[PDB]
Amino acid sequence: SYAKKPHISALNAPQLDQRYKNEFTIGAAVEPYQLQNEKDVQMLKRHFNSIVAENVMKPISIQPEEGKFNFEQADRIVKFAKANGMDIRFHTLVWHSQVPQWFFLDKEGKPMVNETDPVKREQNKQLLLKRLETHIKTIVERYKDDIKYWDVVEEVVGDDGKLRNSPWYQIAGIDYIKVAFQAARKYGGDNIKLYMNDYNTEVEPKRTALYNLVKQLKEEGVPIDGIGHQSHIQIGWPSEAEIEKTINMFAALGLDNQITGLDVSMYGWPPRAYPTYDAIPKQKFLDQAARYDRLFKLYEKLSDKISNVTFWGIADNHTWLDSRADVYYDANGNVVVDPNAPYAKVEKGKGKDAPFVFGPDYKVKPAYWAIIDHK
Ligand SMILES: [Cl-]
Ligand SMILES: [Cl-]
Ligand SMILES: [Zn+2]
Ligand SMILES: [Zn+2]
Ligand SMILES: [Zn+2]
Ligand SMILES: [Zn+2]
Ligand SMILES: [Zn+2]
Ligand SMILES: [Zn+2]
Ligand SMILES: [Zn+2]
Repeated sequence: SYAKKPHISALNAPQLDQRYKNEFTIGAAVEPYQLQNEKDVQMLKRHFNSIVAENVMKPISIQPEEGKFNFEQADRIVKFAKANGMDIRFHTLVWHSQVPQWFFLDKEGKPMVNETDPVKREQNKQLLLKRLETHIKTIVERYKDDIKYWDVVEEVVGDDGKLRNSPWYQIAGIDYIKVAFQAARKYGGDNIKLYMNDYNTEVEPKRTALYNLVKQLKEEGVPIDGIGHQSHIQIGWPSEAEIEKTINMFAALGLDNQITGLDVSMYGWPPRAYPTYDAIPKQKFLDQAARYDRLFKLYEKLSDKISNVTFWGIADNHTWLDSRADVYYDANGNVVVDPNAPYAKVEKGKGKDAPFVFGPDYKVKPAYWAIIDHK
């Protein structure tokens, strides 16, 4: 929408959070170094009223060794948010990635998953659950008065619609999920809000498996307040109709919905990326703008069911999507972006994606104009 509109500095553009302030908060995922960068700081002050850490609140960053807690980086994000009136989300208490391996070792230092004795397996389950509770207790006791929204567990349902068979699940079963939520509620009180977080929440059979899991846990009294939808999506997929059905489905259980990691990749999956930002054709940015136009129109339609929409980054100069931006080369060394075309080699994670409404020079993209207007 409206490529007529100019590529002005985002520091001079109408504020994104103020455009949506009655519908939902507008968030950005950050690294602490960006709080020391003048442009990123001004971007956060101008456009965003919610914040989340893309990495430094993950388990391995918080307690990389048992009893060694590193809150210095998380503290910096919390302090910045409080100074600028931003909501904070905690990402994430429990996850099968970026998770220190000391969690899953028995008292003799061996992997708990290897244990065959059922009496010892049960001892390992209780030990793991105690470590889990202490990790959550220490974090929530420090942050309960500052951080309102909590991703308690992340990606606990596999894409095959079964519970993901992580060490958490192999060792403790489903109880690691119940213990995580119960611990957060106990040490954090009734005022913090507890989410189950996942990607591809729109996609069956994962969607209904997540639905069934949360419905059953709440029937058993496990405190779950909402669903965190990562929304790492594409220009075409998933369809707005399927996003809408997903949001409505979870809202019917009385759950809040938060969009916690929104980015609109320029590519399919697996991605065949352009090697640089400059190689991306203008038309892709128009396609992305029209997708963003439909997407935020749908979010507004559903604003009574969505409290927050967070982008997984600030501007196109920095996005975890670049780690997936594989560049394919044919035999003559030219770039291949057609998903079915011949190619000879791939350079994994060497290309550039362009997923946000702000460009890498901090000027607004057509996608920005598409979502700042009221059409
Ligand atoms: Cl309004
Ligand atoms: Cl990143
Ligand atoms: Zn308005
Ligand atoms: Zn309104
Ligand atoms: Zn603001
Ligand atoms: Zn995550
Ligand atoms: Zn990053
Ligand atoms: Zn629009
Ligand atoms: Zn307006």
